[PDB]
Amino acid sequence: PIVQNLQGQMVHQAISPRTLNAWVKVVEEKAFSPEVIPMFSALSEGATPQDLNTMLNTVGGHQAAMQMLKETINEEAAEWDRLHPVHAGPIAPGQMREPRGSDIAGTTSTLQEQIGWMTHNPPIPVGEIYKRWIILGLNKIVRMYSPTSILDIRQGPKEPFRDYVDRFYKTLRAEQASQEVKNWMTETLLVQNANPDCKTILKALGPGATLEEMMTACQGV
Amino acid sequence: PIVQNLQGQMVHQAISPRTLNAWVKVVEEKAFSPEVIPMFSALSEGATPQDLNTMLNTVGGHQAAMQMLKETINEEAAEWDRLHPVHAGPIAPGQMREPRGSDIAGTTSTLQEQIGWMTHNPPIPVGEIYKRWIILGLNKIVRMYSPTSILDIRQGPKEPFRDYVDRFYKTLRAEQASQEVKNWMTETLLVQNANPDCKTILKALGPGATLEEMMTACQGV
Amino acid sequence: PIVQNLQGQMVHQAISPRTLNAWVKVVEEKAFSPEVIPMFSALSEGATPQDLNTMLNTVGGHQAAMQMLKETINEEAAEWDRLHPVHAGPIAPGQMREPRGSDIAGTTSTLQEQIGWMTHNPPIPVGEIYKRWIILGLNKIVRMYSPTSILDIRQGPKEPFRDYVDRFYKTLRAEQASQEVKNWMTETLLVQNANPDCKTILKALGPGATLEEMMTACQGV
Repeated sequence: PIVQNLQGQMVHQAISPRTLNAWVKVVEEKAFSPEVIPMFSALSEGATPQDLNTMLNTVGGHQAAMQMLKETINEEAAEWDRLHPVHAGPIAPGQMREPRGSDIAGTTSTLQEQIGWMTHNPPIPVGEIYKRWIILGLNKIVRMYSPTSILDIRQGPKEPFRDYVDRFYKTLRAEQASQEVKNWMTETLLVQNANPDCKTILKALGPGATLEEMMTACQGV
Repeated sequence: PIVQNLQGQMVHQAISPRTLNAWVKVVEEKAFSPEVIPMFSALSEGATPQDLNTMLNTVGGHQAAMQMLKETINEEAAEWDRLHPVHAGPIAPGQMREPRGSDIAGTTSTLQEQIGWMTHNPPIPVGEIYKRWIILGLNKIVRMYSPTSILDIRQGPKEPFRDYVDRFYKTLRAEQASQEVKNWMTETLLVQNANPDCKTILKALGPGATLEEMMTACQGV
Repeated sequence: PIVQNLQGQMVHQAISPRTLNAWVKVVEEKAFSPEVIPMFSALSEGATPQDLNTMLNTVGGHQAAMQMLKETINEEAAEWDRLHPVHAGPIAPGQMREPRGSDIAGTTSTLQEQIGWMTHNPPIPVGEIYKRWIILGLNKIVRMYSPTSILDIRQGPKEPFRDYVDRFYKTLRAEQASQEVKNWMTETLLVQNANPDCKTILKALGPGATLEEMMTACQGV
């Protein structure tokens, strides 16, 4: 990564083995779970493209997903090149070259080049552009690797509501829809797939009800 | 978090992976248990809102609770906005803007903004405001996720008193009532749900008795 | 390794025991698996030839492979000497000597000599030359130590496609062919060795189909 030194300049320092291993261990343990994305984001703080390929290349397993991601990274990169055309005429001696999708992916650029772009004034955030592609591609994966739809979430005849509400906001946690739609899902689908005995109870709370009151309301059921 | 550097200034430094993992592991192991709250509090020392969303977003599992908390955080935030109205006229060039509920929740503010408020003179403790909302919402959860009432705590016919007294101050540990009420519960309910053989014993100690003397008094029973 | 000090110079520092042990543990656990190569590459960041012989010499087990590698390192070294002849006349007092294959392999050079070449201006990347030989020799090993050909990958009569597609991009992950050939393998061999029931399904998707749609298409089968 590129970090600030004591002297007050930005210099490159290598990433740590127990950081590396922590990246490995996350993937081992939580596979495609959503917590992987904030986790990634923290461990990618101040990271280079080069370090990001290192992290992706060091994965073992889940090769269908790893290929889907690659292909997303190239699509997003192809899109970078499309949206940002190359600039007019020859490159100035006094200046350094604009990046392409493949420089952002780290492929066509060298480390010193990656440090030039980020440390220079204005700086360009080629990490953050790759980061969105990774996060976007992470959404693709998460959405695919979900095994059950939100409509299929229902309360058992003997299942406590509580255990059901947990299941609901876990699956709701894997839905990516607008907040307004997710509000609609909350007031609607939760009660609808609730069991008759609690359903009866919840109808008596009326509208305007909040989760602690619903959760304490269906406790004996 | 925002920490003090050697030079004698407050600067931001990132939180550590084995700190992150320790947060994860606590949640894995002790779920909704009360020890989670002091634990949280220690690991949240000098933490930003941004770091607090990171910690909440990196949870896996217990999604009913995670949703209840979210909704508590927004309620407490809505309440911040209600209680503290926006201020008179345009924002001064010489000054920085007052926070809203969503800046406290970290949502509408940037990191540099979160560092402005905390490092500036006077400083404003937006961490500690979110912290109370988290702790308050933690009480809501703890109280809900308790599975047994204090009145339901009783001593077996063959159960040592000792094992019963442990159960009592564990459940008493999940009651949040005034101290005076909890004193009333101590002298009253403990003896009342104690078994006849020990109950008999405890009646002979009279009033004024302390726990070592009760605990040594019902030992052979 | 040779690392940059705080003062702003490149100085040698020793490699760490839990780095050493992490190298050991990788080899213990993942043997000849491809993830070993990025892993190696990260842990070899800023490393000397001397440190690279240390890492190779500290292996236990897999001695047939260790000998194959040695012999690859010497072949690649023999090739270095062939391609780069020694230079004209005596060595200048003002200059330091050009390396041979054996200096790159660390054998004929001393540490201070390895630091002279790398720290000097222009610097020569004798690590990166040995690194390619190691990676090249790693490909030789990986390809040999593969136990099954890509043509032998087929879908069971009761095996979910999904479990088969995972097997395919794992074996495809051990093929080293041009991308165009690997594209040809993707569209061709995958469907061809797919079972009749899913094969039927996949024929109905037509061409132009992508992996999420194939993977959701053969789910009930």
